[PDB]
Amino acid sequence: AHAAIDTFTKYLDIDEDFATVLVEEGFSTLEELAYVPMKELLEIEGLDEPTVEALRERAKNALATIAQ
Ligand SMILES: [Au+]
Repeated sequence: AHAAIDTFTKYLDIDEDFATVLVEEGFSTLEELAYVPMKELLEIEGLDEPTVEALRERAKNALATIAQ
């Protein structure tokens, strides 16, 4: 458990356990969480649309913040 998990945990403001699930599901960057079609994110266990939209918003805000 390294870089990718730490990024999701810190910038998406979620628990490490779920950040770990994201990596196991094949995700590794904020760009993916923010821009990949929702239908895809909705395929991972534990996620429903409202939460996916919240995570996408956080991913977008994180990218803007990091760019600074
Ligand atoms: Au669910």
